[PDB]
Amino acid sequence: STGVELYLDLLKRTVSNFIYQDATHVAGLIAFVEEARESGEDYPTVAHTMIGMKRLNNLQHCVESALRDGVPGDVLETGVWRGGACIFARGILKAYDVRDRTVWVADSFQGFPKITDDDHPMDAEMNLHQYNEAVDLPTSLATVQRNFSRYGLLDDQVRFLPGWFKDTMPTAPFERLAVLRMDGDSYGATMDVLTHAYPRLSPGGFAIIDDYCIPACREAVHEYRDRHGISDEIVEIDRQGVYWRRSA
Amino acid sequence: STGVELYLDLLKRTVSNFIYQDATHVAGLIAFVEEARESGEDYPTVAHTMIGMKRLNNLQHCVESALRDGVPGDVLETGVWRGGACIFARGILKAYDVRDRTVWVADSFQGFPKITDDDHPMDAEMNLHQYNEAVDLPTSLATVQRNFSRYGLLDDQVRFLPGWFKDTMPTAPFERLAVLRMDGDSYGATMDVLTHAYPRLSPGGFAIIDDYCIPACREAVHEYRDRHGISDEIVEIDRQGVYWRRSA
Ligand SMILES: Nc1ncnc2c1ncn2[C@@H]1O[C@H](CSCC[C@H](N)C(=O)O)[C@@H](O)[C@H]1O
Ligand SMILES: Nc1ncnc2c1ncn2[C@@H]1O[C@H](CSCC[C@H](N)C(=O)O)[C@@H](O)[C@H]1O
Ligand SMILES: [Mg+2]
Ligand SMILES: [Mg+2]
Repeated sequence: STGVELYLDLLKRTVSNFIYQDATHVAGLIAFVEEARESGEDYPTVAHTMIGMKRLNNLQHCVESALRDGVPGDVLETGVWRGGACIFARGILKAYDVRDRTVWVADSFQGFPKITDDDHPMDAEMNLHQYNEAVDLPTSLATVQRNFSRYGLLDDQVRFLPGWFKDTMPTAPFERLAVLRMDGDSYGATMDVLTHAYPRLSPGGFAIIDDYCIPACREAVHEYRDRHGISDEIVEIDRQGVYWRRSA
Repeated sequence: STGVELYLDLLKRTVSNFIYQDATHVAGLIAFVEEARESGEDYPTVAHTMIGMKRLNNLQHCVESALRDGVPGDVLETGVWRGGACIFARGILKAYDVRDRTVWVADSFQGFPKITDDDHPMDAEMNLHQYNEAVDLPTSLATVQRNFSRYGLLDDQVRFLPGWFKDTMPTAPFERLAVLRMDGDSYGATMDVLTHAYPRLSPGGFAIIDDYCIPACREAVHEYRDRHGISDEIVEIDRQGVYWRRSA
């Protein structure tokens, strides 16, 4: 109805490529299937995000909620792949003409880390690194930037954090977050980012776990929530993502 | 950038698929080339229009001009292929929340006509029918409708005119046009539509010839303009399209 609604709606359909409905890579529990892209259950060969429409909608709800309710801070995604969700997020801010917040785009830009003997047992058991070729996960900072540019959204309110989260997170140059989107799939990535980034999540802000259904990740989420006495309700989004809103 | 500007801009980039940059069919004067899609010089394997960005921009200018300047009537495209330009056109109306105008989508829905002995010599010399398989031109009404749906724009303000223009135009159910977009490539298609549709083009409205560079088409345009004493300035868009604005 409003121009904002149309843009954002179109942007969602575009980053997920509902428009042209590109094939999926063959991997894990897996030709374009509408119910699969709606819920983010597939591995797109061309689309700029894999999170699907329910998680895009969630992301929109979180950012919009924040802006409306005056929650201060930036938006950060840890694990961006081709950048779609961050593109969308920069889109949301452009739509409401916000020039005081930034979208932080954090990634190895090389896919999943090789497993070390440091790594948590579960992260070792699933070796997400092996699925990198199969799902075209290694995606360079340059490629990601190009994609932003294609939507007309690459600019000084998009900043990049190339590197592993353990290295890039503790000392990253943002002061406060309104939305923290975790999409690392592993215990390590999730723990790395909750540990070093969650403290900067403004009260009122939102924490999103993209793959709560993965046990390694779920473990980290609870270990972290236990440790800090966090009891904010965990709300499901689709078949794998959840989020909570931080109270004081 | 207001929400409207973003939406329309994104829509243009989307129907022309600047976002994902699909391959071109190999034909005529012909891998994605940016300068070619900008000007509508290639034959997209996936994109929803082949007219490129300059002609989309032209289309936008014509529709916006009309709305602003109170020019009454609908929009009609004769020759829509996969529907992109009509999709965009329906988009424009949605963006400004217009519910009193319709987008008319006219086509064989089977590609170019087989050549008969009726046909104009030039249309016979060309036999545009032969390029149908090569450029995936035959596109069913159903397929086109699906595409509209994918942008969330298939609704009761989009009406279809399946058939050859000879048959569909003279008796088509629209009373007045604000924009008439002719994209048939041939003398026949152009003449068919100028003859039977142009008289309903409101004064102030716009007539767009997509293929003025094709001699058969150019012939029809002049023959028609001379016959009716039309001297409205012919303005070039890119390497092949032109348009004029109708005065009284
Ligand atoms: N320890 C770590 N540090 C930094 N980046 C990591 C990491 N572990 C995984 N990643 C990255 O996280 C991403 C996982 S997929 C992320 C999908 C994305 N949110 C979307 O919208 O489609 C990959 O880009 C991968 O390179
Ligand atoms: N005499 C005629 N009557 C009806 N349709 C015709 C016709 N001659 C050609 N066509 C149709 O006109 C189209 C030419 S291609 C048009 C491209 C389209 N405007 C875009 O935006 O990409 C083809 O789809 C073909 O099916
Ligand atoms: Mg994930
Ligand atoms: Mg043409």
